[PDB]
Amino acid sequence: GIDAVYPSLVGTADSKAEGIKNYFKLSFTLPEEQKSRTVGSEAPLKDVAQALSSRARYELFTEKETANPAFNGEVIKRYKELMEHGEGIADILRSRLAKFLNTKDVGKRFAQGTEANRWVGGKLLNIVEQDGDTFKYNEQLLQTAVLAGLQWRLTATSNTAIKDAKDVAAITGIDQALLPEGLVEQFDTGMTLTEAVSSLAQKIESYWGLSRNPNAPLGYTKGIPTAMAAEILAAFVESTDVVENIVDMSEIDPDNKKTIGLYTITELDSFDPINSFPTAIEEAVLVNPTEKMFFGDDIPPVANTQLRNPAVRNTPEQKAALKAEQATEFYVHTPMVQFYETLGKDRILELMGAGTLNKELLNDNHAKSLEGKNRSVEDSYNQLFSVIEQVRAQSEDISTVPIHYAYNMTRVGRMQMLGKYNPQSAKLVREAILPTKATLDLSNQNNEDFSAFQLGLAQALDIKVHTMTREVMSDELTKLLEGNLKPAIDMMVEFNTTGSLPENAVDVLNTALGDRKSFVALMALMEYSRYLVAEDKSAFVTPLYVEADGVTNGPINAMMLMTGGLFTPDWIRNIAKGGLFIGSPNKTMNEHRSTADNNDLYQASTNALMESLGKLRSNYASNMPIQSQIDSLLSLMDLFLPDINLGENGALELKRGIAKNPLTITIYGSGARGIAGKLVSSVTDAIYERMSDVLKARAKDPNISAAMAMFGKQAASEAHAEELLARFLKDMETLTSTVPVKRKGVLELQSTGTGAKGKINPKTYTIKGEQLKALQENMLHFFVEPLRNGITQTVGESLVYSTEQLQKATQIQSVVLEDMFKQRVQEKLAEKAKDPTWKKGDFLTQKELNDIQASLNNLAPMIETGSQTFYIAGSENAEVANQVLATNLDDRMRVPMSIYAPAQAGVAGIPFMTIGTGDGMMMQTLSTMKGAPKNTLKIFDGMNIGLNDITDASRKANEAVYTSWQGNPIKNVYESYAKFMKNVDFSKLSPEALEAIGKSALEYDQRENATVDDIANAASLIERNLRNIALGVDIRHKVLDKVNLSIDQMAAVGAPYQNNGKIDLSNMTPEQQADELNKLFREELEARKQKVAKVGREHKASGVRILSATAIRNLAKISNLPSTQAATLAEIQKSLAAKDYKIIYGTPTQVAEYARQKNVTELTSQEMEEAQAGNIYGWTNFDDKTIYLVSPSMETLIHELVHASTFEEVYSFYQGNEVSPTSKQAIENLEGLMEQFRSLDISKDSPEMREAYADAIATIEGHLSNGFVDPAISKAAALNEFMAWGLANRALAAKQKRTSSLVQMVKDVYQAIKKLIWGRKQAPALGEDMFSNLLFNSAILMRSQPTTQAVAKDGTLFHSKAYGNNERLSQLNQTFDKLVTDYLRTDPVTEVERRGNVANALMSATRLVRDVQSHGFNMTAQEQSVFQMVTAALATEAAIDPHAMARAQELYTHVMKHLTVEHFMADPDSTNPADRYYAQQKYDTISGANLVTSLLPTFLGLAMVNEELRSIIKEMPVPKADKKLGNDIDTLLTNAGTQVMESLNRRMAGDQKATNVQDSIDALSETIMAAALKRESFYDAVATPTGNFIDRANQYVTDSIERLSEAHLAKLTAAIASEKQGEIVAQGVMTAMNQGKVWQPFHDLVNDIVGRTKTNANVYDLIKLVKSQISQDRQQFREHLPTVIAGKFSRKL
Repeated sequence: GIDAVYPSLVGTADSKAEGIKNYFKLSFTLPEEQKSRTVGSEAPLKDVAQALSSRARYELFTEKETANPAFNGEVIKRYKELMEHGEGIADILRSRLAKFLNTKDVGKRFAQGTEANRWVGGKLLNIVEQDGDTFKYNEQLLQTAVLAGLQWRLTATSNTAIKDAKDVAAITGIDQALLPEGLVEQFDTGMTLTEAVSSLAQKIESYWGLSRNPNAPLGYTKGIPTAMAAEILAAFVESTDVVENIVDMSEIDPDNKKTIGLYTITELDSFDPINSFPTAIEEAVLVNPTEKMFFGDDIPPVANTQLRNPAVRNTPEQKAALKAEQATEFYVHTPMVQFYETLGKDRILELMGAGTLNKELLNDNHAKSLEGKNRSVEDSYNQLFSVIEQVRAQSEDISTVPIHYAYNMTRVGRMQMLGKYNPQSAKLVREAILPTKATLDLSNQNNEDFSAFQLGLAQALDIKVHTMTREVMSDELTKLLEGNLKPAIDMMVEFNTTGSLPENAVDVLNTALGDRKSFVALMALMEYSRYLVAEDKSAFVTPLYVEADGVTNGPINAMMLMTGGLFTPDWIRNIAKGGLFIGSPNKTMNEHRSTADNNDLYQASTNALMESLGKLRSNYASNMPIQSQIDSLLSLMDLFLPDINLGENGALELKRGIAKNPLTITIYGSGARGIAGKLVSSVTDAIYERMSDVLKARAKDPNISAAMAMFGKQAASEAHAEELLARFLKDMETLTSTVPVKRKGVLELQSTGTGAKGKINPKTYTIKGEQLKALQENMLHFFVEPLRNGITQTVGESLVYSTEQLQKATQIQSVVLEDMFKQRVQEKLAEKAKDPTWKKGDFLTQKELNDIQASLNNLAPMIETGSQTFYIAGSENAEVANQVLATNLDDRMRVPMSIYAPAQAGVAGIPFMTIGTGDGMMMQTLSTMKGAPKNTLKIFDGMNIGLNDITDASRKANEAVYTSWQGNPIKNVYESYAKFMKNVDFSKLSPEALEAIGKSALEYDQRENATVDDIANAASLIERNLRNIALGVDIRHKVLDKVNLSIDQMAAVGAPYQNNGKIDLSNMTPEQQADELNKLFREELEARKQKVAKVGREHKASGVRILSATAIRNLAKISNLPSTQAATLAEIQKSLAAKDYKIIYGTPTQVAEYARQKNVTELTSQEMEEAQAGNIYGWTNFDDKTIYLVSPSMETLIHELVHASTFEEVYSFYQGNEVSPTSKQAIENLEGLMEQFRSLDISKDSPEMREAYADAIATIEGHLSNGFVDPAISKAAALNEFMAWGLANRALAAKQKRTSSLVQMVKDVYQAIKKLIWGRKQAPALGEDMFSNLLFNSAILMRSQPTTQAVAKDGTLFHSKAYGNNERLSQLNQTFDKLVTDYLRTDPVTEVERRGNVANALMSATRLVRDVQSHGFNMTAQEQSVFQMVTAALATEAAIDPHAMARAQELYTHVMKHLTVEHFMADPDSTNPADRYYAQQKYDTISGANLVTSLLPTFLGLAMVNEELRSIIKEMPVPKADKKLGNDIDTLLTNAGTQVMESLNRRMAGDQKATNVQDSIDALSETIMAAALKRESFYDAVATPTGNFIDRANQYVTDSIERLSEAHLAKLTAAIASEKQGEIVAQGVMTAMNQGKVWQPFHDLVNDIVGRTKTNANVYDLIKLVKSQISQDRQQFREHLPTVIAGKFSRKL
């Protein structure tokens, strides 16, 4: 033991004594085995100096036969100098020891007997050796530590993996996803004080080779090395090896003030020989090294615990996936590493970054953000070539050395490589080290291997492969290769045969690639250039890959795991965007995006945002200053942030899987204030970047203006840029000098100082302080709140409910666990305080902490799912200890005490379950499934696949998605919450803890004066809610497994997976599929419930009975109601019988079956919670005047007659009709009460009354804040819901209640309805029963016309080969919507004659659009719609402002001087007279001869859409007057077009009613409506893969025949169309069919049709057979035959 080894330690070694004590030999034991080779060496420094003398000596020390060949002669010399450097710092520590022995007579006091070794900063004196008068370190304990410090210096940051997200939020107070760019990347440079010394203290303990004492105070087993590690950290920062930095984000944050210090270690020279082998000392002193690179057969072990979660043990299923990943082998790519080193590190930075950087040509705020951008690349560049240098030393061929990596399980159940820079995280290393390989036959360009080769190249160059067919993708790829990228490819071809690059290589690549610049784009060019120069193209070996990426993986996974209740048609359509197709076998994502829908979930959320903003803006028609504030915010965003779809799509940033999109951030529970800060930070970054362009433009020409140097590329003239500058300055001052505030449901503007003034000064421009705060306040109220409503509309309101309950349960559980852990360490400190041995400054033992942690097991802290384990509250906090661990000898650096204890989870509950169970289980299954794909790199939600296994590995990836979607996150969380309620005691919590749980369990009004019994009642109510959500999810997954599905979530190739369901759901509309799925949902509910327990005509096909008008007249007597109100029904009966009201009633099954047969949408109200109660309600169809009842009684039938009649008066009043004067006052009186209804205080009411009020408000406000529904319909619905609430709560409020404000409201509304029902005649006295407890329970159905913005925005992103797939037109159509379509009035359009002035311009412009296409300019359906819409926008503006087309006249006249007929002829010297005729036809239209005034707007519109005309125009010379701008004629024409529309945008955004332009806009909206519906008809008419009119028609008829009806010869015809002989196809097709015998199967079918041969088949069976043969011949002869002919050429013609 330690008594035997170095027994010359100072002090007494006894456990207890009265004299001085040495606690080192007590807190540390002696392991029996060997861990450090210097345990028995007095002088370890000379033990390694002799070890590193030569290769022969190095072999014997480590006890192995062979060493790493990289230990060559050069690195021996470099280690000798570094070893001497460690000796230089060894003597430095001696000097500080001598100073301590005499300064402040500490040694003299130590000589007296004072226990200074037990102090905060004296723990280092437990090891100091005795020399009598003087004292000194034990030499062995000192030398072994320096080697730990030296090895730490080289690999301090290399081994530091990616920091966890939870830790970053803890040290900042803001979620890492909402942090601005640059600061997040700054973590690689700086590490906090605790992190710097804890890492160094880990090495020191390991190098000593000792064992901790489990029964010793934590202030000695952990504080002794930490105190000495800080000493070694000193004299290292003294040599400037580490720098000191202070954070600024929290410093500049208007609210946060938590300053954080950072520590960054300086790098080393990239050419250092020591960089070729930096792990010589580590692998010599140690026995089993942990810092290693695995070559050949070296396989890493499997970790037994999670990452930074020692309490969680890896499950046996998890350990199988970790083993599989580390078995994959990697090889370097030789061509890339040779290309990288020729460019150099500096040229790489210029290409990838923003060019060369200098303080003169950069904004102050913009320049500092590039430091973190450039820091990552240089570190990654150095790391890659350090690894390669080690590989090259082991073999002559560097491309044949296998390399293995390490993996571990993170806190959310993902797999992450160990190391900061690796192929998983860094993208520079990704293209040099790959595990994929393939062999292809490229001798023919029509092969199938060439098609897969093209897919890899197209995806690398930023082409959306997962949205187009494989034929369309090849068309666009070839254009780039022979077009813009041609100069770059030619340069690359020269490099492959010369090894040299042009001087201006960086400039060439920037012009070629453009905005597609990425490290994978250079890979595509290298492989293509290698292909051209190869001679034998039949055995090409390439590492090119294609990644299978998920389509909105985040939101889609959450939508399938935390959704309950019945199915809805909205859910079916929205889930299709993720790749879940119902009733469509063998369907792929490419087919869906080409014929069904091209809008993803990210775009759908944005569309709903603009509808909510329009509704909010419309409510302030009487408050002009508020409206102008909204327009300023929108105008500023368009100038700098065209699209808000943020993400991890950068170029020089590491990949961590963090979600930074506004849609995903909101769902994960981020705060509203936090979101607004992130959006503001993006806008200001774009402003700062523009300030770095004016500085550069000034250098080239110091005479230009500020407007020219900023908005030059977007200006059509000199004066246009002046308008843009003035608009930008006006908007900026308004936002930063005014703030919106909320005053009882309305917004009021207030002044808070002054904003930015008139001075740019691009070098020193900054927005900060009070101006920054006013920016975020404007965005929070005007942008974030409308954004939340739009998200709830897409993902559904059922998922939002489940997220709130999950967050509340996880927050409450973590707060309790945090309080009891702190309450039990305070007891042990008090118990140990009386112990004489214990002394303040120590802490608990390791065993005591273990028992306290094990004492909370009855509260169920961990969640188990059967394959994964989660510990949300786990963290390495420091607030629990609230002490000081140790400090430096100069009392400068103080290290606090950190323990592994539970911590508050905040709002981390939601992202934990979505990622761990949705994506983690998906990607863990893929590794361990039967037949898993091999040789793939998987990052977090993608998987790189070699080109030889794409079609099969992409199908097993989709299969793993299906298995992942069978989990239940809510059920697993509930199982732990139920046990937590079983062993908790709320009366033993701290006063602050009870306050924290109150904020989650209770509302605002009931928060103050909260009783403990009130906290427990609400806390136990959440447990009931989770039980109902879990039950609903379980039934949903069981039902979905019984139908046929096709899953294409993770795919970019077109290989889906089938679930082999047996119930057919095809040939149905989305509303029909919901009815079928809801039937099975209720069937499963009935079976479980029974398990525990063990007058009118009738329809023929169902038990439903029908009651018509004039059939319930006698029912007045049957009810035997009082005679005073009996006469009322006699009047109600007459009214409803006048408009043909019929009543349908039956059992729930009978009434549901009737709807399916008659195609009726039902609105029955019942839930699983209501199923236990057992009450069903019907619905009313106001469109056709039909009432549907479920199991009616005498009371309910009477209640509905007086309810339907009442709603008719409400509908008529709000439709602009006239009503009785008595009814008009009653509705008006009710309307006024509703205004005060939503402003009451319910804090003094009964708990059961609060729930009723809460439900009413949520549904009422939804109708009022709805923008896509007709306001007349929405207004009536809101009032109808108000009456139902009052009648429902009359009984329970009239008794056992006080006279509260809400109670009086119930009594008033009841009387208000009484006057409305009875009219002007006398009503029954107050307090009398209405109709034996009258109630309103049936729902209403209402429909109306959709708005213009609804249909125009639907077809914006349509694209297809038969429809048109021009990308430039879609982007042009997007900017049109922002300027024109968004500002149209929300009311639905009408049809009036509209005689006026602008209406003449639109009629004239419509005729010219058609006339242009009939006189030489053919257009597709996509080009036609954009041509019509844009021209009508310029036509109405020119009819209001006569000088709008002044600039376009100058450009039109200049073009006419350099135009000739020969410009329109492909062959200038053709002989066919028809070729010249068509060219002359196009010339006349441009000259205006054919068109024969609104002629100018048509030309301006045509010059933007047509692609053939723009090619001719761009080659014309530029006038000398416009040479200053520096733009071609085509861009000058497109910039003039937006100027006209921008002027019109201001016209519609002002006071339309007073300007007398309201009628003119109503004419423009009609034209947009007409053109939107026309492109909705051409689309869906080509909705087939072939895009043919006939093919689509045949498919519709076939599916309509299978609905009513409720093989061999197909192979022979395939052989006829696949003949490759040449001598056989020359004999005709009659001979082949006669020789092919195919005439016999045809005879059998026709013989049945004619009747010669008898058969038992019906008509529908034979019709399905004849129509199946026709489609077979069309498929083979029109599609497959042309491919055979084209396959005989070795080229693409």
